[PDB]
Amino acid sequence: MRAVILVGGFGTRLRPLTLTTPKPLVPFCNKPMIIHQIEALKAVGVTEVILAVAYRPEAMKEQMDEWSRKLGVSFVFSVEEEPLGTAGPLALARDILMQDDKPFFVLNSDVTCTFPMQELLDFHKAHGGEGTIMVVTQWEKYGVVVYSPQNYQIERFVEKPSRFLGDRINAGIYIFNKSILDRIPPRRASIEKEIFPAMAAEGQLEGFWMDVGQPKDYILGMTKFIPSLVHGNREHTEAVEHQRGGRFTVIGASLIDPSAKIGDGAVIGPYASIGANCVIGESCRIDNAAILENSKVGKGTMVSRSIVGWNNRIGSWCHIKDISVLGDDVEVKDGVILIGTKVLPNKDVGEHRFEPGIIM
Amino acid sequence: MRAVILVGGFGTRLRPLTLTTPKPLVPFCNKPMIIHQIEALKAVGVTEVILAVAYRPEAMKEQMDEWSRKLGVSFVFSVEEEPLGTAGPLALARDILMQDDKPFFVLNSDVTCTFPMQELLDFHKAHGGEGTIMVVTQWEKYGVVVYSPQNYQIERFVEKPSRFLGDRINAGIYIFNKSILDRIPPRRASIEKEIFPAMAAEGQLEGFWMDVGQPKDYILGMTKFIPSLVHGNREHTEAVEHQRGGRFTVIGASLIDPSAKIGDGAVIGPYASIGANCVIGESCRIDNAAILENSKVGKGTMVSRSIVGWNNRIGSWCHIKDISVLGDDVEVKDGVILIGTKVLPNKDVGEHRFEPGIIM
Ligand SMILES: Nc1nc2c(ncn2[C@@H]2O[C@H](COP(=O)(O)OP(=O)(O)O[C@H]3O[C@H](CO)[C@@H](O)[C@H](O)[C@@H]3O)[C@@H](O)[C@H]2O)c(=O)[nH]1
Ligand SMILES: Nc1nc2c(ncn2[C@@H]2O[C@H](COP(=O)(O)OP(=O)(O)O[C@H]3O[C@H](CO)[C@@H](O)[C@H](O)[C@@H]3O)[C@@H](O)[C@H]2O)c(=O)[nH]1
Ligand SMILES: [Mg+2]
Ligand SMILES: [Mg+2]
Repeated sequence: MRAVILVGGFGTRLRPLTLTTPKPLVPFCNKPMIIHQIEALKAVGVTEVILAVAYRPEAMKEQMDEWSRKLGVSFVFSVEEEPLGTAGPLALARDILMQDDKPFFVLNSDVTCTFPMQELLDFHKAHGGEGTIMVVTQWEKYGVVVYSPQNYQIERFVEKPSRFLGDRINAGIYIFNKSILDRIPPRRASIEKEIFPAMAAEGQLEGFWMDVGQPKDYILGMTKFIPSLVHGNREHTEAVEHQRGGRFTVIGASLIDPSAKIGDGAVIGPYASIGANCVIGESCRIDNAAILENSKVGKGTMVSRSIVGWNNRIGSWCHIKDISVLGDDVEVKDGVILIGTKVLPNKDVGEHRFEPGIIM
Repeated sequence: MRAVILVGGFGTRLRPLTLTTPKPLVPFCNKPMIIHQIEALKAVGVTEVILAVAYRPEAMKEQMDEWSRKLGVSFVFSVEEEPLGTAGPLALARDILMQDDKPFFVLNSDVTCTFPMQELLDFHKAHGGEGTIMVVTQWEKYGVVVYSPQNYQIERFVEKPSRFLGDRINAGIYIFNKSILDRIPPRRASIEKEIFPAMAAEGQLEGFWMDVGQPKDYILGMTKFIPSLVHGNREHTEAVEHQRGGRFTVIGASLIDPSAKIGDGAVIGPYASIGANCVIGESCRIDNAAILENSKVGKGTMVSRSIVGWNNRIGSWCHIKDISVLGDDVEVKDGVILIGTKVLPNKDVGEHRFEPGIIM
């Protein structure tokens, strides 16, 4: 009946875009990352969502703007504990307890997946069935390796192993009972306080899954996510939007906000997202690139596999390719080629950069 | 009544384009380099032009194609003497003498200028007044430094001085009397056999001038030459051609052959030349670039300050910038960025190149 969406975190990996807005609130395709999870939780039977915000408590205004659909008015913060925020639910053990006794969800704010949230009870094992499903299944460099046999047990939990194999990792979605919040409230920073060795069956995905918290991970997660959204979002059959401005062609599926304007002959490539009020030039090429909001693009740029931040002003014949994240209010002069260079907010780029790097 | 246009030479400096056609026959703006000089000679009083062709005697067919206007049928070659071809006029001393006794012009085939060819006799000093006029006035690295006082005498003649100052250099256009061809015919290779120390008067440019024999020199000479052509060729007032295909905008003056096709929204930049039968994409940018013939360009490329050879097929969203000469029948894949890379004929480019170099 309640969920704990961990939103407090510096967002160091997605740095060029998180210098302006918290990582939960940077849009993924056309909505903020937390909004997808909040919509899934609205689909399942919960009403109140509590947020543990630490990095930037000024997300309250944006949440109130998005507060119309769901009652997510709850907001708690005293002092920076941890981006992982194990004490997050523990610091708010009183609110979860006295209102209701039902199990409470715990989710990361930078995770995208099918979001099952099944109405099936799954009362023999809470987190084992959900989160990382048992047949997740990717590189072991990031995320915790989970060793689970066919009988849904867990005995090992290593956050960042050096080389331990175990391609299965947690999806980042957890469901806990009221005993967990009362089990280990250490009152300080800790990492998820998983004491799974002690027990099995109590207390503690088939679909795409991606930890959308890094630029390349952002692009790959968008690539995996856009095809799965064709069933429900706006249902001219090549993509979600094919006629918004003039006459443009689309290759593959793409998400284009009806408020955007597209020039004559632009080629919106596979798995691309165009934000609200965005303007796209005559003969652009948006190949697996995300344009956030209010950005303007000249005639003939090819922004490919990169991210264009809010209120940008891209030049006329630029190349923004590889993994190059542009910050807020970044203006790029005509003919500038950016390849894997991250630009901090409020900068003007007039020089070419053929190697990965950072622009202050 | 006769002229000797030196056309025999390997064209090593303009190599990527001269591997297919001799340097005289590579088009400058819309016509071969020799054709401008032949037209100027036709403007002045002369009928027969003799060519000393060494590198490729296959230029005969193209000359016969251009033979309609002028009687340039003469062609002489026995064995490779020199690209400078001092023995050129000397090896054909019999034809110039017996036919006529009038002074004969001598020109380089890679020189562009105002081409005065004044009908004034200027018989007090033949080459002093013409060629390098005395007030040429450029770098001393290339060309011979000519030291001329206000009385029009030549004393020193050093082909490639190390550091001798003397910004004045010869224009490359010479006029000689019948004594020169009978003075020193050594029957072998030599360098212009200039014996100016012996004589001062009659023994033998106020305008733009450029030795168009190098890629960067080609671009700069085209830049200096197109504005001077606005008076004569085709006299919508921004450039020579402004409406040939769809609706495109032009910045500055440019030469576009009526046989070409231009897309909707292309921006033909300052001092650009488009060849016959060439096709330009929807939103290209032709900035100080020359398209030779039959080349096709996709939607949104920016070919800037570079040369695109015959029968090319440029990709859709390329960037051919800096001084990057493309050879005959070179195909470039979409999104390829070429910066100062010369491509030999009959090659396919699919990889980026951010540094000057050669593509085999
Ligand atoms: N940096 C950041 N982290 C946040 C934020 N909001 C919440 N977090 C939480 O910070 C935690 C760790 O930061 P991440 O970079 O997001 O996770 P990670 O360290 O790459 O790995 C963690 O997430 C995996 C999910 O893919 C999980 O394996 C597990 O949470 C792991 O500790 C996550 O649990 C996430 O909920 C934010 O705005 N910024
Ligand atoms: N390489 C080449 N040279 C040719 C060709 N046809 C004629 N030539 C003659 O080859 C001579 C020297 O080669 P260039 O590269 O054209 O001249 P340069 O060595 O840069 O300098 C010469 O030209 C200057 C005019 O700018 C003059 O200073 C003088 O001719 C000097 O030797 C020039 O006189 C030119 O007429 C050709 O197809 N290729
Ligand atoms: Mg994460
Ligand atoms: Mg020359």
